[PDB]
Amino acid sequence: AVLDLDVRTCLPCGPGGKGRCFGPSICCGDELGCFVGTAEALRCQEENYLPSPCQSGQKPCGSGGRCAAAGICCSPDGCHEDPACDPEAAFS
Amino acid sequence: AVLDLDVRTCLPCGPGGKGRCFGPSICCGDELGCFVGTAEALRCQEENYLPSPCQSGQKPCGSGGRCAAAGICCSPDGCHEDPACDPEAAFS
Repeated sequence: AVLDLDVRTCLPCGPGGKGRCFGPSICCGDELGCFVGTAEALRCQEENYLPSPCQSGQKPCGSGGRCAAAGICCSPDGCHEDPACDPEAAFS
Repeated sequence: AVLDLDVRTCLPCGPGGKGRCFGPSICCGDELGCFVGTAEALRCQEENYLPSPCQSGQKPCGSGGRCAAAGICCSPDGCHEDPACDPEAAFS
């Protein structure tokens, strides 16, 4: 719960729908990271009907990318490595 | 075989090792696209022992990223959407 908005509807993607959809070909979960354009994010096509993200790691690093998943600074265009979420990006 | 280098050893990753390893947390295959930092690219850690890529899509678009997989312009840092490989990036 709580996303600096109102209601986090964390679009379920990946194997069993555990990941979250961030963009057209970009889906990143907590411990599933980001599948940048894959069969798992194919279901993200319905993210066009949802103009509200799900919280999201407030790690805007790189050329404008926030930490969307462990060790990956993704933005509304691509994905980028980021030392902030690199260490067992999760705490071990 | 085409190897504008010498020998394509296409590091097998993803489900059954069909994808290829491009970087530490970035693995993109032909029809598997790119898992930017995932359990599937975790095996890419051994890509440090291999300083030779595998061919790779010669489509350096974006801020220096080549087409590593359908509709994804990835570079030696991150991944980016690219209209060049967007259309059934493959030919249908």
